Amino acid sequence: GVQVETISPGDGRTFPKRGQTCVVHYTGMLEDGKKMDSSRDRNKPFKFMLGKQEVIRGWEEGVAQMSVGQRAKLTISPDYAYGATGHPGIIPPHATLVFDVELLKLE
Amino acid sequence: GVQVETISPGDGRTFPKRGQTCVVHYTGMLEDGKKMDSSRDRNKPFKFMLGKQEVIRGWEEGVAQMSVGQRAKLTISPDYAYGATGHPGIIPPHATLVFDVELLKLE
Repeated sequence: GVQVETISPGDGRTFPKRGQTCVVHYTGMLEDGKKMDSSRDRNKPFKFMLGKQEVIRGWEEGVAQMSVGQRAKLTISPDYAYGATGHPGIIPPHATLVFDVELLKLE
Repeated sequence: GVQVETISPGDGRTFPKRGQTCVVHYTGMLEDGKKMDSSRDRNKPFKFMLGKQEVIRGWEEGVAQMSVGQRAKLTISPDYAYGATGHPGIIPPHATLVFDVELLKLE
């Protein structure tokens, strides 16, 4: 699963519903906090629609639990990330990921 | 595309053919040499079917020019990897990758 740990509160009432487009600022890391990719380095918010499996399960499900303006740390288990085979070349097998995500807005 | 630079020679005759299974030991890293994943960390060779697009275009197209027993440094441009979009959370946009690949055998 995905363990969500709030860093900054959102509005607590505007949560992502299926079909909407999530505008976020993320930072994907390895279990120990090793930075891999951050949309903050490009100053461009990343968009993804709920129900389209555009991102990994824990990435999306962790966000569905957040309200607009919130920023939290999402600890994703391998089964919710890239599983037992991982993504050969970039992601090793059985990898737990830690994302720092901020739900900028919905659309 | 991909640039093949031989670190160690192969037999120079046994080249991969569509359908065969390529057995390799790799180490994928970014353009500056930062390591991401290595099958050697698990002492388990990696396998992929030639022509089945089971890996990024540069990964596969480099091994197709390698003979059994050869170990080479493959410099893969962004277009032959994850492109302008990359792979959000793992690899950033316009990323040149560098793989150290060893063609252990064909099967």
